[PDB]
Amino acid sequence: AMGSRVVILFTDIEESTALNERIGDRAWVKLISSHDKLVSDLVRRQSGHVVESQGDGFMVAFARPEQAVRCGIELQRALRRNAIRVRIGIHMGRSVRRGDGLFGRNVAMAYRVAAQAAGGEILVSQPVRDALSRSDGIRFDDGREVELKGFSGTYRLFAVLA
Amino acid sequence: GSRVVILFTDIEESTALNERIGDRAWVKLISSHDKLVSDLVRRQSGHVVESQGDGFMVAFARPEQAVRCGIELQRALRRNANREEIRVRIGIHMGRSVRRGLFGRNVAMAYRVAAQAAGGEILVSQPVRDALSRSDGIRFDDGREVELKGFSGTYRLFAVL
Ligand SMILES: Nc1ncnc2c1ncn2[C@@H]1O[C@H](COP(=O)(O)OP(=O)(O)OP(=O)(O)O)[C@@H](O)[C@H]1O
Ligand SMILES: Nc1ncnc2c1ncn2[C@@H]1O[C@H](COP(=O)(O)OP(=O)(O)OP(=O)(O)O)[C@@H](O)[C@H]1O
Ligand SMILES: [Ca+2]
Ligand SMILES: [Ca+2]
Repeated sequence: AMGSRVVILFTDIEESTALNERIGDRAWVKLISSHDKLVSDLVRRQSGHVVESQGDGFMVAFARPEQAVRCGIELQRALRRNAIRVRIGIHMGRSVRRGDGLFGRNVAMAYRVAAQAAGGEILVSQPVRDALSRSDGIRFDDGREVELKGFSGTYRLFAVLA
Repeated sequence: GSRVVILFTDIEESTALNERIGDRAWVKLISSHDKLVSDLVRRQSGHVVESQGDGFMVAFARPEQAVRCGIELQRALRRNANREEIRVRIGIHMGRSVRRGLFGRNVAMAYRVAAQAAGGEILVSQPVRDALSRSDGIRFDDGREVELKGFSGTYRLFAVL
């Protein structure tokens, strides 16, 4: 349908509710605020754009898939340095721009991919894994077929290595 | 944070719906839905805080405003279904949440109530139920104990009849 091709990145903090209940709102608000600041800096460093700031994570838009992945790699490296565990999913395709937001099935797919990822892991769809086959120095695993809610059939998702 | 009533909406199987009608038709629907929700919220002096994908987070000062909004919304959706069909979950919780540019365990709690609700159903937390136990036009069931993700123990959620 309508829209231009874009790379969509979704973050998703693992077990944020349990963490919130554990440290309390005061400590939680301070933590997520610093987290928001961290993600914001890294996204800008890869020419990305934070589209929406959900309660647990963010939706981010990039022009190039390599920008999105590299942002993910740097984000995971920074979080481990501070050690919160975060899931990262990356998908690309056409998406409908409405206002300053993004809508469509590929937006849903993007989060779906992120939801399959483990804490501290970066997962990507096959189109992203294909667009980036021969790119130094980004390496993927062998992939795995998974069923995703709302979509028929199966989809192969790939994790970023190192 | 300050006291506030949080209402969450959540469309049932929106992804499958998106795939069935296509992005073009999908944007028409959610846009139309966005206006319907927003107008009813405003009528109850509520304010739409966020629109995370297929749902909305709404803040009310008083609990009766949130429930009355939920009832009118579910009545409106049913009226649209009889005349694409869309089922929506509604969860309502009240508690203190910090305002940043809303955040807090009570924001998460509010969503959790909505997620437990069936399509076309309105679920409310115990505090909301107690505040409106004798409200006009509002009646609740006997409620049911449930386990909520991230929260220890169990919580009793009441449905608006
Ligand atoms: N279906 C949904 N639609 C919109 N927002 C959601 C949805 N599910 C969760 N959220 C947002 O994310 C928050 C809850 O996070 P979530 O459901 O991811 O659980 P969590 O505690 O972080 O654990 P985990 O991610 O490990 O499952 C909610 O407060 C809500 O704001
Ligand atoms: N944990 C979460 N944090 C933030 N946003 C979420 C979360 N879970 C879901 N969402 C948002 O909700 C949208 C659809 O999610 P959802 O799981 O509600 O799909 P669905 O097809 O409506 O399934 P269901 O019928 O179970 O609601 C996604 O595109 C995403 O933007
Ligand atoms: Ca989460
Ligand atoms: Ca939904």
